[PDB]
Amino acid sequence: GPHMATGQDRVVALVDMDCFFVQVEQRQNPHLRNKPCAVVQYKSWKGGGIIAVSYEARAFGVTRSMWADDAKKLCPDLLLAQVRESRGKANLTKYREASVEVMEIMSRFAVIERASIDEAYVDLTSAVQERLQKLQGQPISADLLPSTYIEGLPQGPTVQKEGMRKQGLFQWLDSLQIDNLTSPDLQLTVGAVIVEEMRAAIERETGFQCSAGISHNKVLAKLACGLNKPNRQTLVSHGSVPQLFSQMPIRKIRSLGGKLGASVIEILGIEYMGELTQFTESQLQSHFGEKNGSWLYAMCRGIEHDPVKPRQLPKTIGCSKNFPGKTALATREQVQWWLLQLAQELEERLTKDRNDNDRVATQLVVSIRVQGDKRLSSLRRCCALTRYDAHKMSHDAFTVIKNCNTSGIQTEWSPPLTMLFLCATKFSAS
DNA sequence: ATATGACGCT
DNA sequence: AGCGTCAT
Ligand SMILES: Nc1nc2c(ncn2[C@H]2C[C@H](O)[C@@H](COP(=O)(O)NP(=O)(O)OP(=O)(O)O)O2)c(=O)[nH]1
Ligand SMILES: [Mg+2]
Ligand SMILES: [Mg+2]
Repeated sequence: GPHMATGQDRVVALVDMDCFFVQVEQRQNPHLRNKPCAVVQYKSWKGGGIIAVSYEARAFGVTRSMWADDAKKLCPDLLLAQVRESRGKANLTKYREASVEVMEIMSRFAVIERASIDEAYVDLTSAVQERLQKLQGQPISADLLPSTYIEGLPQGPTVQKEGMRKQGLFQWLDSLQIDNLTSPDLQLTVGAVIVEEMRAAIERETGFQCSAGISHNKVLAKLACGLNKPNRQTLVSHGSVPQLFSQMPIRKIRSLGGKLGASVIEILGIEYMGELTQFTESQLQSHFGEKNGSWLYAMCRGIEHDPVKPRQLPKTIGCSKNFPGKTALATREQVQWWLLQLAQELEERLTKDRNDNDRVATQLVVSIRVQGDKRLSSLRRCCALTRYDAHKMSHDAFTVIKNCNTSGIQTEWSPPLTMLFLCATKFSAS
């Protein structure tokens, strides 16, 4: 009871850029701003595949993984920016560089864990602590939180969004107790003040807008972030969890969006996160494993312990290209030439990485997919990465996969390869 | 014909 | 080491 863990020790935030690749292209091309527009890869087959969609375009039903030609049917004025194509493949350098702009600003405020090209978690516990004494028991004005939503408020005894937002924020602040600086709700509030600052600095110094979640762990902060996208941040308190989880589909929680989430729903016969609280931890472990059972028992009560790992840089550097359908590679000459094209991009990203970040990869993973296989990878092999030489890396990669060719004729390659993937890993300081 | 990054299991 | 899962 007095020994009941509530998982309120940390203040964690998740910051995620709004339609990130679109904003990168809209900063560069002012004609795309404030318009329905999308970012697409390639062009020939059906206009290219969309990977990012402005909010103006989303209102017409344009989505990620839509073909651009089909998107034009939903939204005929849709504007398109195409990903740079280098050596016959996608080249994401502009967005990787834009991403570093954002990560470097966020890193001024606290320890960040890079979670993707466009989002990072941040552990605000320390900054909240020190910011709490410098404030010296002085109230927190609603002016310090001009874009914050308090999840679950307003409640109890306007028709417009901004009015609802301020009303819930007012109720939250009014009930706030400067409670020996130990109140978890006060800590979250101060955390939300800092995230307003971080988000203002990102937008001032890059032009990019973002959303954020603020809570006590990573799962709740990431969930919170998406509740009021775009250009807003959301505070999810410990006390908001029972109502929030009571109608929250299980698949919306990070790591439950795939097979494990489906077997939770199937084996237990439930739909929503809160229904997990009925079961004992042993029950959950017996269904889902000791690790998963423990994680689910705490998570459905809003408790989660994955730490914000101090990592601002990716741990692997990789490039890949799919060869779908008729384009599947069928000759040894084709396979060799695309391993070279991949190896050449990889070399120039590794070389820039070593200069920027004082490290060298030591392992090259080669990964191929053969025609007629539903998996991301059909086969994965490794070799030593001793030199950043594109010809050496592609030739080495060919060596470790060449035995996979079950072709009697020497020039041909069967079964045809529908994917090549080169990934550099196992870094050491340089 | 929906590039590429982190991590668990064995 | 190699394969499977989950995600943006
Ligand atoms: N090459 C490639 N890039 C992708 C893919 N999916 C996403 N991206 C790229 C493009 C994305 O812009 C970027 C970040 O992914 P999100 O945060 O999930 N979506 P966004 O930031 O656009 O919108 P909002 O966050 O407001 O919902 O990663 C993909 O399948 N392939
Ligand atoms: Mg985003
Ligand atoms: Mg994201």
